[PDB]
Amino acid sequence: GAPATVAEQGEDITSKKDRGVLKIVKRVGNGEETPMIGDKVYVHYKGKLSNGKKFDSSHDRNEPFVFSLGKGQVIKAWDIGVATMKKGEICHLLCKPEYAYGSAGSLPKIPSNATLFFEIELLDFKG
Repeated sequence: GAPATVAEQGEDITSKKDRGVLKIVKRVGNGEETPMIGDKVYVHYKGKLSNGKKFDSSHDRNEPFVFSLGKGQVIKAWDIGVATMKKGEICHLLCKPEYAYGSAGSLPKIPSNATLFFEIELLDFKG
């Protein structure tokens, strides 16, 4: 639910504390278990524009999005967000354009200066 709640109540998980990435845990992850930079991460996810319209989802293909954590292969908010996640955890990220696609956007999906809302589930990670 509610991007306005992530805004009001979320945790600022940026080192800068500029509120560019804000998080709320929706399901508590298992172990106190998290990837490190370089680990292979498998996520399921949904991306909404702040008009609620969904621009991209791993549930459309039914295919986990896989990547190397911490290597800039994804937007900054994901390298950041996912590094704070435990295995099995679902969270909600409100992300400022600064940590997403800036004032360039990623057309045609994402217009310029867009605040993005993600639901990311960390399914698994490997070394």
